[PDB]
Amino acid sequence: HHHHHHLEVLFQGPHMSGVKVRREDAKKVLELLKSVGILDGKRKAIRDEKYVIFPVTDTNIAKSLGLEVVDVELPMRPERQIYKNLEDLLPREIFKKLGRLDIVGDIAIVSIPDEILSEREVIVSAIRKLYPKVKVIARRGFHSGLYRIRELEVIWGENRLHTIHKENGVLIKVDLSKVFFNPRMKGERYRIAQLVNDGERILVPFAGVIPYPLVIARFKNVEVYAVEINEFAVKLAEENLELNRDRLKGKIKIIHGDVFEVLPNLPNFDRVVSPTPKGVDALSLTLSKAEKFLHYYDFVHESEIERFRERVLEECRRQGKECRVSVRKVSDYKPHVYKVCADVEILS
Repeated sequence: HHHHHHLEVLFQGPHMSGVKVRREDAKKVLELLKSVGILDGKRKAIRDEKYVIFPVTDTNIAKSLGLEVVDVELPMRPERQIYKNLEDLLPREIFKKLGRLDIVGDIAIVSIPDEILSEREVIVSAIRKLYPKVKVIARRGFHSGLYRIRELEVIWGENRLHTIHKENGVLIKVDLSKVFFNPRMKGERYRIAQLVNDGERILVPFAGVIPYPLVIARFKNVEVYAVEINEFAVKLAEENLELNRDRLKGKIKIIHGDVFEVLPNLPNFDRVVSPTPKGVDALSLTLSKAEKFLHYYDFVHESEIERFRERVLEECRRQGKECRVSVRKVSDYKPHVYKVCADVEILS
């Protein structure tokens, strides 16, 4: 005959019990159950208004932990994964308070207000499920300093904020701990790239790690001057120029400097593209460098859009330019605030 401690593992059926705990104890108990090693990963936990039931693999150990054992038929864990949005994976009360989620390379960046920080672990879980390939999850603060670096804290995965982001056929090395970069601008950067004609000389102030010059030069044989004050951003921009050298039709000239110092010393350009830092007014200067087109990005309250257009026109007249000015909503920034672009066509 066999030893009992050998036979005890032979039962072929599924586990059919769980523990019933008060919701206020749930997290505690979950931890306990994992630590003791009797948490059944094959079934879902469930809840009602007062209680949670966790599936367990050993009801005797469970009783030895002082937990109420119940016999229930619990849902099997999903094998297939049809979720497509974050909201599919989170309670609405938690999802609604999350900020925008961004993917940069293999880094996920999300805003988590203090009052749902307590739900961090489910949030991470959700993100990891929605994006199996991300290696880093960072919580988003706000921008700081002249270089407009975003406050970020790694809350899951590798302890790093550098990656290579793919966009519009180019490779963009970023280090989010040292530079500003917005993946959401992909569309814009494609759009302008299509608008540009071969033979143009183009100026991009506030160029960052030059994603705009890169996309433009990717699709058009043009010369692009890029001006950026952040030397870390400049470094990464040089590395990006090298990384994409074989797939660019156009040429890019990187200038490390202060836009407001550099631009008055430059010749003028066919087209100027100004991804202006939020709150900075560079309209006069950037327009002053444009001969045919200006694309001037700004952030404007929806009650101020018309005023914004009026002010652009005013500056056009002040510089003695005859212009067509078109304002586009580029994205929803805050409630009642838009990231906008003034397309200025200078008439001849």
